[PDB]
Amino acid sequence: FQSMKVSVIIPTYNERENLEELFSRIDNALQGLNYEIVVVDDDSPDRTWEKAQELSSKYPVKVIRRTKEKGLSSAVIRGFKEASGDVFVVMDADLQHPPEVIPKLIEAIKNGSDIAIGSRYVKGGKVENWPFYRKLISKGAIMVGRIALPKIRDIKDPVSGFFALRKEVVEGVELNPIGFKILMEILIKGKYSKVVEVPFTFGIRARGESKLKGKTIFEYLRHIYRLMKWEGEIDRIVKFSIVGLSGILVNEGFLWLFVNLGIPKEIAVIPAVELSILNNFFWNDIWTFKDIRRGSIFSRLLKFHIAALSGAVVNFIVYWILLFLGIHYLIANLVGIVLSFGVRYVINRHVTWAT
Ligand SMILES: Nc1nc2c(ncn2[C@@H]2O[C@H](COP(=O)(O)OP(=O)(O)O)[C@@H](O)[C@H]2O)c(=O)[nH]1
Ligand SMILES: CCCCCCCCCCCC[N+](C)(C)[O-]
Ligand SMILES: CCCCCCCCCCCC[N+](C)(C)[O-]
Ligand SMILES: CCCCCCCCCCCC[N+](C)(C)[O-]
Ligand SMILES: CCCCCCCCCCCC[N+](C)(C)[O-]
Ligand SMILES: CCCCCCCCCCCC[N+](C)(C)[O-]
Ligand SMILES: CCCCCCCCCCCC[N+](C)(C)[O-]
Ligand SMILES: CCCCCCCCCCCC[N+](C)(C)[O-]
Ligand SMILES: [Cl-]
Ligand SMILES: [Mg+2]
Repeated sequence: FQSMKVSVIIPTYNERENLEELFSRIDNALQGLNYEIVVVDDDSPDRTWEKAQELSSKYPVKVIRRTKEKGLSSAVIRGFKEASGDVFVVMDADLQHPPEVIPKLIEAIKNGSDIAIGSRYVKGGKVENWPFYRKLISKGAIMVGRIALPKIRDIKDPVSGFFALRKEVVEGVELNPIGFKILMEILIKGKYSKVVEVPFTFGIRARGESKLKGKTIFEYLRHIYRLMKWEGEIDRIVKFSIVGLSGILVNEGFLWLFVNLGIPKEIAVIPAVELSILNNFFWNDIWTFKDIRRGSIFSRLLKFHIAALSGAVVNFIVYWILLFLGIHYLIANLVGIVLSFGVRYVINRHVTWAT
């Protein structure tokens, strides 16, 4: 069936010795199929391009050398432009991504998926000779993305450099050239209705230096922020804060009104805070999250109370921990309120108004 064309897009910087092994294993994996290899090199101080062309004698290789541009994601964007296939396959050149699982990726695509992700973290997925710490940092960084970007909440390895997609997913789509995690750009901005993750083993690099470890983490966080903006999450967070501010005023307002009407201070606090919660739910339901209301309004009201209570607990615990660590009580209090707001937003975004 793969009379349809497959383009294997490979970004390279100083990837030399690996090419011979790479192309060999790729060809054997994709034996007899209509495929091309598209190498995108940013004028390596390295011979290859050169080695690439030479294997063009034996392998269907298209070589793109760019002198004006640098960057991993930028190269992949270039690959999409230069590729002529119906299905794109993106992978590294160092054999950490095994060419032998490419058939499973394209098979998923033929079976009806728009994107097939080579994933280290779904059932079956593994990583080879990783220290436990590095594995934590990885899944920890991934967790941040899944929570901050609800669209990829259920993706286990959204930062993978190894994936396949129908050309339709990214044609007509403007992808941001900055960064490394091109898949995350695609998951957010691409056109698709079905993604699957396919387990594989992230193997040992065989030969050559590493060019990205570690130069990725704070870029990754700025990438997340750009995507939060794009998704309207930043907008929701600002509106949520504004509502939250109004709630503080409403709380103090009723507290004053109640005690001056002959109601004891430590009795008046209860209706005052509950009214502030009701106030906060109301504006968030008709403004902040108006477009993603589901089910009964009472069910949302109850979930909102859970988030509000969770916020108060986080605020309490954070404050005292910081006080025990020797932090000034005003800073401690500030951080408590900020983390409370953060937790309340996350719980309301993922539970009260879940998507
Ligand atoms: N074209 C291009 N390729 C890059 C760039 N940075 C990294 N790569 C390629 O991306 C692939 C994976 O990079 P690698 O160093 O193995 O990342 P690591 O697995 O985290 O160590 C390799 O084939 C590199 O050649 C870049 O700036 N431009
Ligand atoms: C879960 C939140 C992700 C952390 C965001 C890290 C990037 C912050 C730097 C981007 C600059 C933001 N700003 C407001 C100055 O434009
Ligand atoms: C807390 C200071 C920040 C200023 C924001 C004050 C609330 C702005 C509400 C604008 C919404 C009005 N409108 C018509 C768009 O619904
Ligand atoms: C469809 C209308 C959307 C609601 C308009 C904006 C509601 C903001 C109400 C809270 C702001 C109160 N305060 C004190 C900050 O001005
Ligand atoms: C059964 C005891 C309940 C203790 C929990 C107290 C909840 C405090 C909620 C504070 C939120 C008020 N405000 C103005 C920030 O919305
Ligand atoms: C919705 C509750 C608000 C009702 C009226 C609130 C009156 C505002 C407080 C007036 C001044 C209070 N204080 C302590 C500064 O004197
Ligand atoms: C931010 C937490 C500090 C709030 C101070 C007042 C707390 C008094 C108990 C509030 C109980 C809230 N509610 C609605 C569950 O009753
Ligand atoms: C991991 C949860 C941390 C619990 C924080 C414990 C707070 C202890 C505060 C003690 C000071 C208050 N007081 C009035 C009893 O002195
Ligand atoms: Cl709230
Ligand atoms: Mg590598």
